[PDB]
Amino acid sequence: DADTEKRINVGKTHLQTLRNLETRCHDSLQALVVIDAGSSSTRTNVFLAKTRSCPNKGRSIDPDSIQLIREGKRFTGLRVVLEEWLDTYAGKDWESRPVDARLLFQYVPQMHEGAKKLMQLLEEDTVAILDSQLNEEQKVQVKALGIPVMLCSTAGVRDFHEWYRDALFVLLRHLINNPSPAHGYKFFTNPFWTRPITGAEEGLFAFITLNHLSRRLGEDPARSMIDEYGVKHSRNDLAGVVEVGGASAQIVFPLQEGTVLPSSVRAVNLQRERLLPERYPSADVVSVSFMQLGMASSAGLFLKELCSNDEFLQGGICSNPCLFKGFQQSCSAGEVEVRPDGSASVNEDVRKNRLKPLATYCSVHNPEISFKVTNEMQCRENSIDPTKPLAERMKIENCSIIEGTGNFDKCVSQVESILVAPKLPLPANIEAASSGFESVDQVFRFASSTAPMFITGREMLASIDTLKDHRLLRSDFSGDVEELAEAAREFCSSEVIIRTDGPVIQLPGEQKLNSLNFDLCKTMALTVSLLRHMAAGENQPSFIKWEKSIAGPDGKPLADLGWQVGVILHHVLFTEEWGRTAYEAGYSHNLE
Amino acid sequence: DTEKRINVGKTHLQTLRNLETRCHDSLQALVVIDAGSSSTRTNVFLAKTRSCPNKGRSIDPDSIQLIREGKRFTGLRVVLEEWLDTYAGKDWESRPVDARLLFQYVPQMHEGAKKLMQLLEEDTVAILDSQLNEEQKVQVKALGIPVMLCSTAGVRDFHEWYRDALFVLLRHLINNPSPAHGYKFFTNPFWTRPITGAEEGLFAFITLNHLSRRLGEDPARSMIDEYGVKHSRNDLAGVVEVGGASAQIVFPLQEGTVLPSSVRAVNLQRERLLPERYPSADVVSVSFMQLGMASSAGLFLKELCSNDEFLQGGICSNPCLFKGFQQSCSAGEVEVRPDGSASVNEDVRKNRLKPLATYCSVHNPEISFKVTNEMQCRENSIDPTKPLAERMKIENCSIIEGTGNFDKCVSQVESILVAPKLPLPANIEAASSGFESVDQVFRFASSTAPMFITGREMLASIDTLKDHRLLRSDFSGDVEELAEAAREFCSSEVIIRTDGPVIQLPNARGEQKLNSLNFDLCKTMALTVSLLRHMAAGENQPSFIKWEKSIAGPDGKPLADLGWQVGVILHHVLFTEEWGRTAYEAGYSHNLE
Repeated sequence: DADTEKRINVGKTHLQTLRNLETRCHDSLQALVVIDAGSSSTRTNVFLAKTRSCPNKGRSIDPDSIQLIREGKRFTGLRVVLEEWLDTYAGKDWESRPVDARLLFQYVPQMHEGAKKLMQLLEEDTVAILDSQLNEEQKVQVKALGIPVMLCSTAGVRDFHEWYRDALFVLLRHLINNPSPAHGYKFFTNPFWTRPITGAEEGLFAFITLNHLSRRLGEDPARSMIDEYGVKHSRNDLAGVVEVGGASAQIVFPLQEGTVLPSSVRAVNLQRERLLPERYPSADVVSVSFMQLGMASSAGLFLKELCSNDEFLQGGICSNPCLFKGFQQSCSAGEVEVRPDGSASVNEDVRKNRLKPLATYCSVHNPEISFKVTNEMQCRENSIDPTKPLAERMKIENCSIIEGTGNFDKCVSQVESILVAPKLPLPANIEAASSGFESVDQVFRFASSTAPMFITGREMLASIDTLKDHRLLRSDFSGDVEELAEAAREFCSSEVIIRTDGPVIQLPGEQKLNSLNFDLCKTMALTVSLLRHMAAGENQPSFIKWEKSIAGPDGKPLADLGWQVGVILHHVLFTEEWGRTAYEAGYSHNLE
Repeated sequence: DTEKRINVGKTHLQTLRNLETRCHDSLQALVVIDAGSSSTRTNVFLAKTRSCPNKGRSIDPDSIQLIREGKRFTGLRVVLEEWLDTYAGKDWESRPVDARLLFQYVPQMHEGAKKLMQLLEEDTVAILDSQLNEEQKVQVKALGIPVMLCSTAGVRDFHEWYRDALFVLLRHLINNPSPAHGYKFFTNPFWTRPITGAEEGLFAFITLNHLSRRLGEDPARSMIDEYGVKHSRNDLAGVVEVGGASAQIVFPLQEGTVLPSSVRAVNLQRERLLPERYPSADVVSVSFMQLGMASSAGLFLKELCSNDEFLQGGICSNPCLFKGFQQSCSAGEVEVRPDGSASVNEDVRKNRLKPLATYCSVHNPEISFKVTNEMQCRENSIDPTKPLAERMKIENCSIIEGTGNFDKCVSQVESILVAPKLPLPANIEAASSGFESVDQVFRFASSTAPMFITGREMLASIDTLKDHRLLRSDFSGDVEELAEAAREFCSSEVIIRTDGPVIQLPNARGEQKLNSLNFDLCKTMALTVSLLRHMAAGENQPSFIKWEKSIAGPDGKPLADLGWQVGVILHHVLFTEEWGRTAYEAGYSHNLE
């Protein structure tokens, strides 16, 4: 009777609810797009993040909620877009002739059409990921909030000549800012999100990714501590990274205990360089990227420098100590396909030749060689005469066949003189040199850290994994130099036998030979050499780890290692700036 | 008329109400210590600060005025090298030194630095005491005195870690002034630091445009368009600055200048040089080491007198020196004596090749690990494997004789300094921005931007010619007019008169006194011709080429000098909130026990 006063308390509660709802923060799902404009392809990366809008606080992204939903299809790389445009508008073999770059300004719309074909494929792919991975309720939130796009180019067009690349970016941004209105997804960009990223930045962003995913980087009490003097330190040591991609290799490490460096070495403070907001703990990080050290890049330059040395090249046969006994290939830097019959199919197509980028850079018709002897000498010391036409620039002279000798020690010594410690810097490395480091050997010589290191890159990992699979390395392997050189010496001493089931690697113990592993021994020599240079440093890393991925809260990786998560964080963490660019201006800045 | 007496009382209330509502102006002192190649000298400035209720305190940028540039004390290079002489031992330039061992002498480096800082402090205080009245001292003393000690070309190429450890010591000394005087000096790692050659040039570019009223944020100097973009009312001007050890070339790019990927231009706002409320500009800024007055004089004699075309029988034939002029074959400091004779100082520290020969050493990691740098040293006739004494020596040379051949002078300045085969040593900064040399600057980038030429000798070049009427008052930068004039003056004869030595002009054009400052002035006339030719070769031409000793400030007299000093102040003071936090909130009180 007087117990139906619960009705009174129901009405008061309906009011109380309605008021909490109008005073609290509200969470909403946002999609973010990072377009990886790499050396071998242009690829979309679709992320999902949780946003929160608070009364009198605006809207912000929860950094720990960032997750990769899908990395899409491998489309045309930017170098191919640009070189196809030059092929049609400057004429064929523009690589071997002087070109009047001014005259190319009359072909900007034609470049726009070239760029349009690629962007339509990427948008189509991005929208399919978004349509297939999201429910209807999620799509409402993602479609309403707008979709920030971050297209960044790396090593592939980093060394591109003249004004062409920077003009392409202008076209790419206009293309992104005008998506099809049909799908409903509001993609948008600006010159801060869509731009070429320097090697040092590519390196800094992969360092931010690693530390974020591994929970070493944070500003909350769980990941950091404020001392009695108001300085915020991270609870766990920030880890450094070595990433070996398709065309370049990055070496990034934080400097421990506020170390004193030589004046020539340029370290970067995360706060002063506006990489990380002031609320995050401070760090002085060494970040250096080497062109010609990526997987495809180093393979073309290694063959060309090795097979130009009379200790290796004799009577038409180049003896390659980095290749297996029984392995044989055509004397070229062209893409290798290991056929089912055991034979090595060397691709003749100039675009697919691994020396094409270097030979394109190394031309007297490129103002960067034409006006600078230092750059010409760098080319010539890597056996590329810039005066010769493109076809002979990439040709291995007086060489018909390359024969594998499977001698790991000779491979290590060759990787050392050619790639790790060359007499002159490898071509197109002014960024590294300006930082104080001409080569890899100089890195751990001038700067060293006790910071733990993570080695990344497909082939960097396959080097260690293969040796672990054959029980040549312990599963707990932690970077022991002698233990790796002994394992690789054994694996690399293997004979290639051609059987009914194809080419096999025989171990005294067997695995099949293929296009991914035929030259894995070169990467093992690169790892050995790098560990040796790391072990000679004044300060040695606390540990070294090879990780394919980093597990998230649910024992499953939230996102991939690389620069993509880092580039997002570098924008989203600057709360005031992100709110104005992504939400205040937003996609509506494009209403026309 | 009691209605009048009540109005006096209402007036008394209004006056006090106005006072607690209005903004209040107060005087502040700002110190810029120029740690240059030749010396370390103070620069005392005054500015008007203004505090407004609920708005804090700020400096009126236009009120910035130089009171005095102080005495020329020891350069940071000398302090560091003197320290190395004592703790790494004598002749460390010719033997390997373990740099790790030198950390045990860090307190001793603090003592060396303390001697210099105390001389600069006594000079700064004497300058203030002499200019300020008793009311002005009270405001200046209460407010705190920001100090900006910046190092340029002299220690830009200093080896190992030495210079950066020195900076940490320097800031500690500045943050602990003599309490006796009452001037509350203070610094931080943002104000006191080595400045790059690019920063050095950008700061000089800011000073020119600030003082000349070209750079502004208000309606008088700027204009906001229908698309909300703020434009400069007048074209911003570029600067060519020639110092003691380096030379800077700075010019804004006029949209849309075609830039290659290799050429890295600076956006003022994006690069946090100027606040966002200021008009945007994309600026090419490049500095060249060995192009300064002293460093280029040393390098020039080395390369010229190691050339078979000029060196024969122990006589080096110098086309840049006057006919009848003679000196001993060394890059030492020249003193022109009353008896016509030239006295060359043989002290190693006074030698103008010392900084280059010190950089160019097989025991310097920048040479021993980098063939690139070793070859730049060798291309300039310096063998880094040799002792310092033979690295500074012009081999098989006793006498340098002047030939007064202007065209031959131009030819050699072009070859050695302007367009050398390899970049001149210690120029990784220039090369990283896309430029190996001065010639490449106007080739890869050029602007229609008006250009101003600055430097002691740069000005004397044009002035000397005008004085003997070989150039017009209206000389606008004509290469052929200048090359004609300089050819006549440079073919002058050295005549010894009762009053002293004289530079006698041909065809009875007159004469002038011969001294230690003008004996090699033709080298700079040749450098000017060379620079104007490269500038004229550009796709875009500077609207005008001007030479200025100083910029006339409001009320006739100049408010400050040309150089990077005003610019570094503005680089800090213009960022309102951040300057308020650093200057006024934390202030000299950050230093309290």
